[PDB]
Amino acid sequence: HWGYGKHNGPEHWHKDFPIAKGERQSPVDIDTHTAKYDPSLKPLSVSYDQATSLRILNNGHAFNVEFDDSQDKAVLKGGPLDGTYRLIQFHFHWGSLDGQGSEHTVDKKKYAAELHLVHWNTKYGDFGKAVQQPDGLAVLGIFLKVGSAKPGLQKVVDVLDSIKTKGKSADFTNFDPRGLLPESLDYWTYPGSLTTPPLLECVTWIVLKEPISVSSEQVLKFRKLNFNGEGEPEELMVDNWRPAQPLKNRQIKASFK
Ligand SMILES: NS(=O)(=O)Nc1ccc(S(N)(=O)=O)cc1
Ligand SMILES: NS(=O)(=O)Nc1ccc(S(N)(=O)=O)cc1
Ligand SMILES: NS(=O)(=O)Nc1ccc(S(N)(=O)=O)cc1
Ligand SMILES: [Zn+2]
Repeated sequence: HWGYGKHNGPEHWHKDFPIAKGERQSPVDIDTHTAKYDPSLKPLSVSYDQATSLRILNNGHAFNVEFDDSQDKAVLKGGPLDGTYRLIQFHFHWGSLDGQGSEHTVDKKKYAAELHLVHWNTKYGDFGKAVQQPDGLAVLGIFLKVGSAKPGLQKVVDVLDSIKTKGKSADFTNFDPRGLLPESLDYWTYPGSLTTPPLLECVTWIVLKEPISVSSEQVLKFRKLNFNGEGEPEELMVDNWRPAQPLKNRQIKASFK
């Protein structure tokens, strides 16, 4: 069905998911000069010391590293968030070339890729119930640029050959997501949505200002994945990003001055 091709890409999504033209859609361009420092923001807290990864899956749109979220582990709190949000999975969006790939942009600049660490508000019980609330999710977005290799990303890169096609999964335990974070937690935040259908508007976006560096070799392996399932014509999993959407009645807040 929906995808990133000419006949099922972002421009077509609204037909089956009308919210695609909603009032708080993501991603968006982050105009750094218009963004305003917000003193009401509390310190951001990323506590992944107890994170328990379980599996990695090629879902035909990207690959998800899934976590066991049945217990109070790997949580995000503070910042613009009220309460605790639990990590359920992370994935990336990337391009066919280093010059594009990210969903959010900074002053219209597109990064090579973008990491999304997905969390759900614990007050709602689980992910399913959370996506029915305006503040059900919190996604920590991190930009990727091509340069030095990111050591903490290699284990992910080396398992991709086992989940080349749609529907394939593989055991992926003991992966520490702390190895994917930049040094600084400075960020921009705004109310948005999921960037892929169903495009639900339940996300508080927290996009870090400092990008992490990954090597050309690492991202090239991302590009070897397939959108298609085994035995079908090969279509490389590249450019699986949605372009910036209208900001509409929203303001982007900065955690730094
Ligand atoms: N969300 S959407 O992009 O409109 N969904 C969609 C778009 C195109 C087709 S198809 N394969 O052309 O019939 C099927 C589903
Ligand atoms: N809830 S869990 O079984 O521990 N883990 C889990 C992790 C990820 C997803 S999903 N399908 O990515 O939303 C669903 C469940
Ligand atoms: N695929 S889903 O079950 O709706 N969950 C989901 C989770 C996160 C995002 S995103 N790209 O981080 O906005 C999009 C969809
Ligand atoms: Zn995403």
